[PDB]
Amino acid sequence: GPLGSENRSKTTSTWVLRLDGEDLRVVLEKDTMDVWCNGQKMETAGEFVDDGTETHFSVGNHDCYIKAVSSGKRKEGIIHTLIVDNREIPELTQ
Repeated sequence: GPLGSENRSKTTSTWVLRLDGEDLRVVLEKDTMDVWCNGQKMETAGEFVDDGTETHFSVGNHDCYIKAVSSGKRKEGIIHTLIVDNREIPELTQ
């Protein structure tokens, strides 16, 4: 319950998936493109490719990862897509 903001997630991504037997909430902060799950700074790979970023973070007995894709001239607009077990994950946006 932060004492600020209201409805602005342009620089922050979120994903809700049933993990660990409960509604696992994942968030991708633009600050360091890090992943936040169960109130615990996840550990990604931070591999920068020719175009886009492949965040590789381990989750218990599973292998999840955030598929990032840059669009525009260079870094105009970037979109992150969480994936768990080779399965796309819906973002809070829309």
